[PDB]
Amino acid sequence: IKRQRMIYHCKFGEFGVMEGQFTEPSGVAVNAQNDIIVADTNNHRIQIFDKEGRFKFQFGECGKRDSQLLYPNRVAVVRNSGDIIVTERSPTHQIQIYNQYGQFVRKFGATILQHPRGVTVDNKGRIIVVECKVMRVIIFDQNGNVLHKFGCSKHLEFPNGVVVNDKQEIFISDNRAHCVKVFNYEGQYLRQIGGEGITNYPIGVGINSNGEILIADNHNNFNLTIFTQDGQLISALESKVKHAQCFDVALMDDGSVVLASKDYRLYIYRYVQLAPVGM
Repeated sequence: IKRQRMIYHCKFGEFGVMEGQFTEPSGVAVNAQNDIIVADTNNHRIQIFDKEGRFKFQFGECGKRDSQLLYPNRVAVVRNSGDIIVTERSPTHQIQIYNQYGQFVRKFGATILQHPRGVTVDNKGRIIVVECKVMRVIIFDQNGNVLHKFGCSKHLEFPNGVVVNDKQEIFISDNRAHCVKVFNYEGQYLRQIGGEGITNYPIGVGINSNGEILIADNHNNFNLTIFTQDGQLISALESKVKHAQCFDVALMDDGSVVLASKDYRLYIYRYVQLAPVGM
């Protein structure tokens, strides 16, 4: 399976505690304006940048009080409102909601969650959370009500990412299963996408505005493999560079994907030709 070569056109970040610097970019998400939202874990803050990697603003500070965060890992965006969903690591296993201006909205799930490892929001505003160490998926509404939850220790081994479509299907990247596992809101395993030799050791999963499923991995260089929701292989790319441990990926509309890694940086990769104007 040959893949097209891809190279990032933008990279930003460096070690630090100041604006635009990171300690650990554990989570990344993108809003409707293509702004890049990042969970800077050891700085207990969320940083927002424009589609070009330029710093816009930050919110959150170490603490356990409204507007404060404690080891934030992972973020998602409510597309229609610009609201930012944040999850806090195991110790403070809960989620928080901030609006597009960084104003605190609410927090909940501290007595429900345990090991949040992935989060996303569907087109109806529902918040989907996937947990490891106990393989479980929890679904909440904007107000913090548990709409449903199901275990999945029979189909998941090292969940590390999740996206959803508009037909109540949950796509979870499974690092040790070398693929993405698909389930429905009832918790039924439906099918898998990718597999050994195609999507080895996925580090995350993303979904296109076109509904395509993007599976990323850093097994021998950074690789991106694109599939339809039914599991049909459409494209395959690879970077000529091996990155530092990669934490998460997020899709931008315009054929781009953002990668967050342990080297205190985020890289933006073009995974499809933008086509000439007029064509």
